[PDB]
Amino acid sequence: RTTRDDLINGNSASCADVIFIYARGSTETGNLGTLGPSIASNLESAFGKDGVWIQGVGGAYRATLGDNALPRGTSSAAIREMLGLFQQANTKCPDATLIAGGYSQGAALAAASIEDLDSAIRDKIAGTVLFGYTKNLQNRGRIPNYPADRTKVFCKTGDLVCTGSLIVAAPHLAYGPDARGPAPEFLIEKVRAVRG
Repeated sequence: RTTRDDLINGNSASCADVIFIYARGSTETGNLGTLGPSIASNLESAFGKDGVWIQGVGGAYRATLGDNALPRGTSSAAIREMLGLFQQANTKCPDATLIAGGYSQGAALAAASIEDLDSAIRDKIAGTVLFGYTKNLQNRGRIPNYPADRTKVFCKTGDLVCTGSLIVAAPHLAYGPDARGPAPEFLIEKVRAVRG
């Protein structure tokens, strides 16, 4: 369940209405890690199995710990990868509503990729949930070039990565309940507002 390739294995002849691209934290298994699956199970509950594609950022995204120390908090390979999946969503299913998310390094990944994204594709991302956002201070609680009103950052008090650190403290491991309730609920609200 920690590997999902709904978009990649998806085709333009049979598109989902919603596409969720998600980035995992450093060293997490699969393309979804610990938080991806709970988010994805809840979405499928809202829109139906056939109503939503779940797509982890795999491939060139190795989610290496040293990569947090790079300028934008992740590698360029990883950014090119995530951008490509956004692109692949846009072409494969141009009527799809997009949603996005990341944890730790993958929060850095999502934010870097969404900044870089063509404004036309970025406009289709209805919401983005970030957990233990490692560039939360550096980007002032926001994703550059993306609306605060489509962004939800979960950054617990005493999660040091939210205040410009790379030190992992216990509050950084406690996003479990957020990925099971608040996070997907925000995503679901945003999609339904956009789509009607």
